[PDB]
Amino acid sequence: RGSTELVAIVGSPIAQVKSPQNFNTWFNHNNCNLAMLPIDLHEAALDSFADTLRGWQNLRGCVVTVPYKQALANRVDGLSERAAALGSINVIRRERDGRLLGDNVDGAGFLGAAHKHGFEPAGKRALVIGCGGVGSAIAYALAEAGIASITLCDPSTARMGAVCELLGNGFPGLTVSTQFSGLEDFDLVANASPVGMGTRAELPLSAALLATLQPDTLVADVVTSPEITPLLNRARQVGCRIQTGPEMAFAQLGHLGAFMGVTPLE
Ligand SMILES: NC(=O)c1ccc[n+]([C@@H]2O[C@H](COP(=O)([O-])OP(=O)(O)OC[C@H]3O[C@@H](n4cnc5c(N)ncnc54)[C@H](O)[C@@H]3O)[C@@H](O)[C@H]2O)c1
Ligand SMILES: [Mn+2]
Ligand SMILES: [Mn+2]
Ligand SMILES: [Mn+2]
Repeated sequence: RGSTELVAIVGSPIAQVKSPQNFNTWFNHNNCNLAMLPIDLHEAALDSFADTLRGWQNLRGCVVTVPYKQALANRVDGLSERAAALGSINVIRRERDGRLLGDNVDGAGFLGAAHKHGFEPAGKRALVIGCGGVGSAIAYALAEAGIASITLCDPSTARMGAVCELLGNGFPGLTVSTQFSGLEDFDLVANASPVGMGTRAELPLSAALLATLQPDTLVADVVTSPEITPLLNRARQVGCRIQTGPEMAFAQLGHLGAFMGVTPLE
C-alpha cells in the first residue's frame, strides 16, 4: 500500500461520487496496485491543488467533476482539441515530468452508451436539451461523429448562442437550429439539463411536444438520480429505446481510465 500508485477525483462536494468504488472495484478484480481516492477540495485551494498535482509523483491522473471542470481547464499545461473548444475538462493525466494534460470525455461517454443502444450518429438528427457544460460536450461529440443536424433548446439565450457558435464554426457541414415544432424528425432526443433530477422530478418538454415522440427514436438522459426520469419513463412507454445517466457515466469510466493511463479503452 506504501507503493500503491494513485488516481483521484476532485470536486466539491465529493461524497456522492461513484468513480472511486467503480475504479477500485475494477482495480481489485484485475489485481492492480492502483487506487482512486476522493478529494473534496475547497475552491480557495484550486491553484495550490494544481501545483500539488505537478509535484505529486506517484499520482497518475485526476478526474474533475463539479464545479471545477472549467476552472481546472484553465490551470492545466495542455488541452486536447475538444477540451480546448469546450473550455472544460473532466480528466487530467499527470505526465512523469509533472505536466498536467486535460481532456473532456463527457461526449465520448455519451456516444459510447449510445452505440450500445445501436445509435450511429453519422447522417442523423439530434435534439439536445440543455446547452451547458454537459450539453455542449454532447453536441460537440455528435458533431465530430458526423451527425447531419443538431437542434438545441435552452432557456439561456446566451448559452444557446454560444453552442450555436461552437458548432457553427467547428463544423461547416453541420446544420444547426433552435427552432422546431415537433419531435417526429429527431433520431435522438437527449436531455442534458438538470430537469429530471430528484424525488420531485419534472419534465423538460411540454406535453404537446412529448405527444409527438416517435417509437424509433433513441431518448437519452444525463440525470443520474432517478435513473429513470419522467422523460425516460414516457419514452419507454412509447416504445423508444432509452439511455440513462448511469449508462453514460459508466461508459466514461472506460475513457477516463485510458486518458489517465490506468485502464484500457475497454
Ligand atoms: N450521466 C453523466 O455522466 C453526467 C455527467 C455530467 C453531468 N450530468 C448531469 O447533467 C446535468 C447538467 O450538467 P451541467 O453540468 O451541464 O450543468 P449546467 O448547468 O452547466 O448546464 C445545464 C444547462 O441546462 C439548461 N437548462 C435548464 N433548464 C432547461 C430546460 N428546461 N430546457 C433546456 N435546457 C435547460 C441550463 O440553462 C444550462 O445551460 C446535471 O443533472 C448533471 O448532474 C450527468
Ligand atoms: Mn493494472
Ligand atoms: Mn427543447
Ligand atoms: Mn444554432
